Amino acid sequence: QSHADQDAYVADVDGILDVLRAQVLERKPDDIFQFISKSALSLQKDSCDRINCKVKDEQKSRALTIIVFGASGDLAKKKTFPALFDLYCGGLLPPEVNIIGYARTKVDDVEKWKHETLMKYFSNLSERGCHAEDFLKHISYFCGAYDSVDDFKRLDAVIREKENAFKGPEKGGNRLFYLALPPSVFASVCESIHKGAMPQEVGGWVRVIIEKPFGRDTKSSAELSQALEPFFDESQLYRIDHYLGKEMVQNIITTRFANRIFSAVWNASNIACVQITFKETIGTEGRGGYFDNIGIIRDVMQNHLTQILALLAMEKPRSLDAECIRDEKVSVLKCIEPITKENCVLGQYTASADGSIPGYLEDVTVPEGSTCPTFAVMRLNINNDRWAGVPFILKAGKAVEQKYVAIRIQFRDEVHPYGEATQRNELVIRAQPSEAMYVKITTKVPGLSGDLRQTHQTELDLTYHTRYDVRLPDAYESLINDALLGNSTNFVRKDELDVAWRIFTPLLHQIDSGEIKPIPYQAGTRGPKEADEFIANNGFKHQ
Amino acid sequence: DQDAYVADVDGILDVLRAQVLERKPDDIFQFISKSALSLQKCDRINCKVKDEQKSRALTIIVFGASGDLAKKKTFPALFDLYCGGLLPPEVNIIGYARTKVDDVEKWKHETLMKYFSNLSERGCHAEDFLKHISYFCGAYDSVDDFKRLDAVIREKENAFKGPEKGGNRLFYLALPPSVFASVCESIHKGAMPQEVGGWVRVIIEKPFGRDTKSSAELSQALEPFFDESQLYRIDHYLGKEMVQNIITTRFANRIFSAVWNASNIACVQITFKETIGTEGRGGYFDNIGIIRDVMQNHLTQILALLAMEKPRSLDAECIRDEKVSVLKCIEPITKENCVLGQYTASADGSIPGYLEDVTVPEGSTCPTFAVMRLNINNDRWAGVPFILKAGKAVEQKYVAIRIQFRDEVHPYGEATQRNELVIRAQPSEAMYVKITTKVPGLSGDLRQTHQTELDLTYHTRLPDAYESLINDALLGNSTNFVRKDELDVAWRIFTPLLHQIDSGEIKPIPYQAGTRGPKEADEFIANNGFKHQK
Ligand SMILES: NC(=O)C1=CN([C@@H]2O[C@H](COP(=O)(O)OP(=O)(O)OC[C@H]3O[C@@H](n4cnc5c(N)ncnc54)[C@H](OP(=O)(O)O)[C@@H]3O)[C@@H](O)[C@H]2O)C=CC1
Ligand SMILES: NC(=O)C1=CN([C@@H]2O[C@H](COP(=O)(O)OP(=O)(O)OC[C@H]3O[C@@H](n4cnc5c(N)ncnc54)[C@H](OP(=O)(O)O)[C@@H]3O)[C@@H](O)[C@H]2O)C=CC1
Repeated sequence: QSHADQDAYVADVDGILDVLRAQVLERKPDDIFQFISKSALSLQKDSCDRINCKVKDEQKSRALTIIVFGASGDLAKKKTFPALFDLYCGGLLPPEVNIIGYARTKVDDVEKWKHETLMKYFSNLSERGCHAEDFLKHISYFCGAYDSVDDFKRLDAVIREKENAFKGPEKGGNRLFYLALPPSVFASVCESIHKGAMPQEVGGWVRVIIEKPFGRDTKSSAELSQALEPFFDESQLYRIDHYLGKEMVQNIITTRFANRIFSAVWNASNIACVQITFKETIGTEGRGGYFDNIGIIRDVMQNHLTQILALLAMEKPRSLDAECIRDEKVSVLKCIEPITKENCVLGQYTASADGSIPGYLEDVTVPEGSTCPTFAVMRLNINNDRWAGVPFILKAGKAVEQKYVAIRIQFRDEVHPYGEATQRNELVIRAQPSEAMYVKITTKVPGLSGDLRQTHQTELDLTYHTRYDVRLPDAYESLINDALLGNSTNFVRKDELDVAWRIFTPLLHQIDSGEIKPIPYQAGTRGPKEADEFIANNGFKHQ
Repeated sequence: DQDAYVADVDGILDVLRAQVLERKPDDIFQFISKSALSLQKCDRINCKVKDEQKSRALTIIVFGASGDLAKKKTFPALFDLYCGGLLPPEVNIIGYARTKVDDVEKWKHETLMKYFSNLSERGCHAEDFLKHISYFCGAYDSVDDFKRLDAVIREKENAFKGPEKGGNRLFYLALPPSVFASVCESIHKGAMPQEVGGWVRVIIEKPFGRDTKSSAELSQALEPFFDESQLYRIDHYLGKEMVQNIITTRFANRIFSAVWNASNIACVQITFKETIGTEGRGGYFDNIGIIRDVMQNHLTQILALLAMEKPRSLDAECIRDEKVSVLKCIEPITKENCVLGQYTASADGSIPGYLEDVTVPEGSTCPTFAVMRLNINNDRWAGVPFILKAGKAVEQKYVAIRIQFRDEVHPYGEATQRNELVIRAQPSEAMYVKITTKVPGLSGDLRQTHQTELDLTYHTRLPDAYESLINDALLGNSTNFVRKDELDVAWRIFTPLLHQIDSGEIKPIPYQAGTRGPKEADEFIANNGFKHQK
């Protein structure tokens, strides 16, 4: 009747206006009026319904609740809720999923917060704003304290009522808690969950996503792990690295272990050198003061590059189960001696030669005289049968010459019989600026003018090319999906974390003691010349 | 014009369909694109030869020039080299045969030019090329005729416009091997190169005997006249592209070098298939059989190059040394390791059966098909089955090497399978690996995999293999030619089996033309280490 049609009309109007507002607040048009008109007309011309529910029957047989602590904050609004929106649109959340933002910040108008704050960071609202309103019906806000027994009793009563209204076979409910909070709050809120908001005894798992930093050295990290272990075990904690995507991990694991050709050469008999590189053209972008207490090694090397190394270098796991892979990550990291300062070259970037990038020290939030490294190259030695003597080079840098993340394996040259008509084979696994995996090999030159000794180097693509170029879901979103699926492969385990800090902490101590000081390099160059000399001195050979 | 436009279109799309359906890429769209750009693809001759190739006179003497091979293949191959600028500009070509030719210019124009490839391009060059051709009517066994031939060659060598004296002489025996010893003795006594300078090389045609004893007698008959730097025993089918794929892809690369062994390889198959039968010419195939025709010679050379140890250098004779060394490790083939076939009429009668040929003796048991297992008993290959397969009148024209690597059962189990390396020569050149890869997308956990083909080279269905070998002889590169010692070892691998066959101990199983062959051959292959993909 009139009631149904008029609520539908206001709902459609509000849905359009919410998309317009979100496009205006993101695009920051100087002329709001002009912008709202072009957008409205383009939305008209664009039929958006795409949500094929693709979860397995395990996922939709029990209630699911996702609780985002710190929901008021920068990561929650800009990354976590939009990643949940993407999973929602990809059909990867249960149709009855309940999402609760939990934070201390008072919110007098929860719908406004959902439509004006959260929705602003939902990507691709031109073709998906239709789904945005549906998604937001799954989101509620609990204003509460992280350290209140009573608030967590009240939250539990809210969760239980939704769980008990579930229409599905099993009882209880699964609970995913996301700590979008400073680490200084983790121990208190984990205590609160454990006291007051664990899953109903009648059924359901609990998982807790822990955000970085996980300490800043062996002692501080172990203290945080020790603070959380009376509340959650290692099947429950998920220590997340946003940068480690499913695609690169599967390139590393499957291409080697599924195949005789690559399994057989993944060892010191065949490999001369391994480099893992994380390069950015951006600097610290006005947040230099926050970076100054972290440095490039804690920022991306002790965590992100070291996990890549463990997956690259691990022995064959007993099975493809996640904890069998994490077992081998731990085993291989224990074969690594702590990095010494003679095996490290540090840099600190100065203004780019064209003036477009100011120097690190020119940031007014950076303490005068700071020796914080924005660049590091270092050698790690893996002392076991498979890798003894193989240099493993980790390199990371801000404000260098290109944005680029890759693994580069150089194989030992076949000197005979081709001599100067061949060179080291290479295997490259790239994540940025785009995914690629390929080998560089020596092949014949076609045609009669080419005798046997005339060759060239070619790049053999190792990747499967599908019929259609299908959407790339980002690394972060695949990891939240992994946590929902109960797959801990790409998350750092408690023992794994401790071994990794013990590889890096002596070096970090020496840096903080002043024992090694960064070399200036202009923003936009490769970094210090001493770093490329170091790489050349540690087994790498130019093409 | 429009019905022809439609004709052109439909033709392009026919080729693309055949191309796409042979490669079967999952990315149909981009394969179609690049193969279309590829299909998009006269003129005077630029010389491509080295300065040393044109430093001396060159005479090419084709014995048996009256014959089927000479007119249909040898002279047209020389024509193709001439048009490609691979023959030195002043080359002289002399046909020598017993047949009286009262009128040489007409023999060249009505007989020889008929079989030249009329690529419409080359056509402008035929009368030019014919000016390089003369004819000597003589006996193969006459010393005096070869002295007379020598005087004619000298007159042509002395016309050379170049400082170097003398002349290089390439003699081509397009004759039955029963005449080879006669010709070689006559050259030795009558027409060796001038003493002031020049080499002599002699291309010898197959069959190189028919067993160890007869082959050794032929080699013994020729060795008083020419040594192994002068004799070129040619195999028309062994193209330079396949050989370079075999040698360079392995030995220049750590990745392939390290897995080219029994620790990593489960099975090796070398296969030569044709859809044609013996084509009414079965009478002279009948005393040869498929094993002598293409397996003891062509497939075994491929095998030697695949299986050899690393040569001391890439020099021709270091490679031939290693071909000899690995052939010496091969056990003589047993009758239990050989399945024979003989083709009957196709199911639709389109192809008549082998015995329906009137030139085939009734009740012939000649094999048109054989699959066999060879054992290479050395450190690199012990335990690795090497399967050779050749067949007439089977289901497709196809020539390839297929290497299957040992499966990695752990940890992927049923989500992986054997890797493969394929090196294909027919119907077109290709070289690719098959490995297990991840499947892109969030839908695919670690166990969701795909068997992915990775093309190193892939060409669609340019001097051919034969011309490239004639060029190799002119360049003095013996790599792809079977050496005297190599030849003897190859016959010793095959001769016990061939003798058993000639005494009836195994007999061919019939298979209809157009089928794969006898079902027992595929049973044998499956029983000897080969596994089906997917
Ligand atoms: N792009 C990013 O921002 C990245 C962040 N991380 C990590 O994710 C987590 C969240 O990061 P981010 O959102 O930027 O951090 P914020 O500084 O924005 O804190 C997030 C929320 O937590 C609450 N908060 C802040 N300080 C305290 C405190 N002492 N006690 C209790 N609550 C506090 C606040 O919510 P309220 O006051 O309403 O309770 C705040 O809005 C951090 O651990 C961060 O290191 C790592 C990956 C990327
Ligand atoms: N497509 C083909 O024909 C293939 C054949 N071969 C081999 O090439 C060589 C030539 O092949 P093909 O042309 O078919 O053979 P032919 O039997 O047709 O011999 C070619 C010429 O040699 C002469 N000839 C034949 N028999 C004798 C004989 N007893 N004594 C002296 N001369 C003889 C004849 O010329 P004349 O009487 O004028 O002296 C004949 O025209 C053979 O060794 C063959 O095995 C291998 C590759 C392919």
